[PDB]
Amino acid sequence: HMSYTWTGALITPCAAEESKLPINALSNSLLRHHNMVYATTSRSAGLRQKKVTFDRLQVLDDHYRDVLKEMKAKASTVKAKLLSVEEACKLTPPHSAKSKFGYGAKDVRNLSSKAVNHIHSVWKDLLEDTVTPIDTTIMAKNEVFCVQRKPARLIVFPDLGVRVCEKMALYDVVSTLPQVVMGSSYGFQYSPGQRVEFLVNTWKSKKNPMGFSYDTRCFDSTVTENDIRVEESIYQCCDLAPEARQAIKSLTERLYIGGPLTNSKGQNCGYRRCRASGVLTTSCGNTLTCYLKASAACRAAKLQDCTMLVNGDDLVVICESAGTQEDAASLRVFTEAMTRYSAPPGDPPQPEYDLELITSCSSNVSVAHDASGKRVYYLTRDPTTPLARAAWETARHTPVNSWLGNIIMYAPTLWARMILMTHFFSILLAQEQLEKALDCQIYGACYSIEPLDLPQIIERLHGLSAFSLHSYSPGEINRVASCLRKLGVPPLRVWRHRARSVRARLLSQGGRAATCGKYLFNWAVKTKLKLTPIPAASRLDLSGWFVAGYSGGDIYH
Ligand SMILES: CC(C)(C)[C@H]1C(O)=C(C2=NS(=O)(=O)c3ccccc32)C(=O)N1Cc1ccc(F)c(C#N)c1
Repeated sequence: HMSYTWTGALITPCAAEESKLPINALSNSLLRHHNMVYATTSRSAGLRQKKVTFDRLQVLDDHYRDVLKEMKAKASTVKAKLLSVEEACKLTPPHSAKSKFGYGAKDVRNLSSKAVNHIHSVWKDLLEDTVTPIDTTIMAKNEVFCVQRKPARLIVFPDLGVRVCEKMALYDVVSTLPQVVMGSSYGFQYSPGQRVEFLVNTWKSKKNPMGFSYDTRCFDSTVTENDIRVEESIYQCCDLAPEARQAIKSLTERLYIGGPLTNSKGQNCGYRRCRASGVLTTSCGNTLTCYLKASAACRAAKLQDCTMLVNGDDLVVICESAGTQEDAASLRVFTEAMTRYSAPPGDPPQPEYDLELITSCSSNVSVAHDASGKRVYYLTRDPTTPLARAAWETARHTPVNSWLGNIIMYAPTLWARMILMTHFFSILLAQEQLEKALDCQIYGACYSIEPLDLPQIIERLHGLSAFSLHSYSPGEINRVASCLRKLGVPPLRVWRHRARSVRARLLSQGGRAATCGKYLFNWAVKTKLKLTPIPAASRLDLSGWFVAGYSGGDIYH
């Protein structure tokens, strides 16, 4: 029961990889300490392999089977359809890794018959054969961080023809089943506004609130063949076409349970018997499996009135406190149960009696005040990683714009409004690229977004209070400040000053550009405008957003 076995062949890059922050004319206006920012490369893949390779033991008790029976009972109420070749093709990102069989993501989106002819044959092969392990490519992720140095994460994904077949069999299931099985506990149904509402409401619905986040060590690595067969048995409870049942059975045996790892050069690196990071079912399976283990571990622990919020491997529990030592006892039991279930912790959990101190989906609840003085709650984070990545994206064009995703999801935050919006609107102005659509990743799915729709997207995700927030908390204001001192970012009076400029230049241009200046930078002037609902905002089609997670699922909406 080893997560992985290795041949000794190295995980190879396909293009050269920069580990050091690229510098341009713009870099120093955002960040001075360039030595603090790095990107992970293949060079560290060996250390990741070490970290993720271990023996899993799993001990499964009545709590585990009682929760699973309940989950399957809900799964039975789900009906899911097959997607046609065309539908699945249209879900393929333009930028998506090309097929080994001589065709690419754009050929797939075009419905070019060489692509579609292959896909039909991969599909046919899935129905006929249910035993033959499907090839995966193993690559090192290039992601940017601040030093404190992390090894590259491993992405494992099958060929583009298989990925389109996964969509035909399972897109509708992984879109619809998780909300039916987990109800309000399924995190990816929530906009950031909806998520802060659920957390705060959940917290207040307790007499004596206690909550903790649960950090599983390398959760993909802790997922067993058992866990992956249990997931397929949940999928199989749905009312499915028999062609769909056959495909899900085949993809489970041949791809999801495990299979061989090939590097960029086409050499054999070893064998996987855990979760693939890069398949359609990674989000949904992690979320189901985390919810099953954690739900059963709650019952073991005798946590009273448990509310859970689960996003893939990211887990928050809020429950009734039974005093501090009782709570501390509960959490150790909780941890023993998760360990037996093969989800041992990274940091051991800590009970918390202040909601603002709980981190879940890399975010904490904080509080500011809107126009009318009224307290509004919002999600924020330490902005160290988002700014490190903004620095890197200032000097290199990346196909996913972390800064755009971070503006959309953290729009109400001091740091997103003062730094990210100021910095990136100045760049789009100087290049006159306000009207040029950018790809960004929300809950793993890729979206093409026009920056000039940002005010409308922000009203819909967060409400109009996102444009009027002030009197951020002492503790939020400190963490922003300490991060700027760390990264050598200019102070927030410099950003206010810059934003007055950007605001002025955006109003200059009228149309949506003016709206952007009105709404995004109202905070920068003291003689404030009165901000009121945007007309084009309820025209925006935000169905597809906050339905489901698709991390590593190759999904474009
Ligand atoms: C755009 C980014 C900033 C990356 C966003 C996101 O898409 C994921 C996420 N994407 S994922 O599908 O890869 C995944 C898996 C597990 C946990 C989170 C995520 C994430 O954690 N994010 C930070 C986040 C999440 C929920 C929130 F309400 C708020 C706020 N306010 C902020």
